[PDB]
Amino acid sequence: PLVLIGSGLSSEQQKMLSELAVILKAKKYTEFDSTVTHVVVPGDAVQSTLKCMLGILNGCWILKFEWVKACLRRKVCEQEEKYEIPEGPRRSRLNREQLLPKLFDGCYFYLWGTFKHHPKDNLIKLLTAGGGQILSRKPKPDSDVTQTINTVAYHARPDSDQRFCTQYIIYEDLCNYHPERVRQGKVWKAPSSWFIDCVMSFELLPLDS
Repeated sequence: PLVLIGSGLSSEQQKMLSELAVILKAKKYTEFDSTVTHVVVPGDAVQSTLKCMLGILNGCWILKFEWVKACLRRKVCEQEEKYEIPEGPRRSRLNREQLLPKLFDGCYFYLWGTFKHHPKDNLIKLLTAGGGQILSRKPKPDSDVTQTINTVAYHARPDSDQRFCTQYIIYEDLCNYHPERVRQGKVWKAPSSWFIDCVMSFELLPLDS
């Protein structure tokens, strides 16, 4: 059961996607949800949008619009792999096909302070879609909740500190804040750009190394 959505597509391109969905006996959404299977972008790059990033975290096909043109011209569902955006999207799709944990499984996040460039609610949607859990109180390395969390992060290397230091205080960068150190106890301080870069590459990126 296919469910198509466009991200960054022109009006003409959206019309073609709608026409393709009919031919494929698929649905075409305009709002993302977890039943989406195919996200179509206009060119060779993942768009830096909530839809594309939710598509990555769901393991969707992220495909160049040439796939749509080829499907309509040849009147078949062309094989997705030839049109897939490489790196993050493919790594995530393969991750989902192998039934592996989501990118931020085992990780906990506290969204600290003001967010002007990345609406906080978008970060919450993303980290939740990626298997992360929200902390409602700021972690203090010397406190009750943060000393009792003992999860592991599947997408960290087993020998890295991110394997077992799985709590993240997220702050908005480009706002003149620089933590003295990136980690205190089990708690990292990470900029919102780190979070975005993780999703776009489908990697739990290091904050030190």
